[PDB]
Amino acid sequence: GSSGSSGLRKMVEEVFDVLYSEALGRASVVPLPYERLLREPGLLAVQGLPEGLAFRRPAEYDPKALMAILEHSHRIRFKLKRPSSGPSSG
Repeated sequence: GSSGSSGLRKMVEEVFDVLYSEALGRASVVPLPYERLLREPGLLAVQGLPEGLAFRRPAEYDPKALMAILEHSHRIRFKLKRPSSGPSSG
């Protein structure tokens, strides 16, 4: 089918998901239930975020933010309550 088509938020919409799934060590890319993760920060803490921002939906974020997220993404790193996070490769 289809899924997104060039979008600042749509670009990060997957990032957070990927990163999350990466830390989760899953096979498929799962979504990021902010409404939840937000409630409990201890459950999953977001690190390596784009300075001058706050962990929140990719939409809620600002315009330049998303751009700073996709740019700072290289830093963006998820942290699960459980130790030993699945590294990308490096």
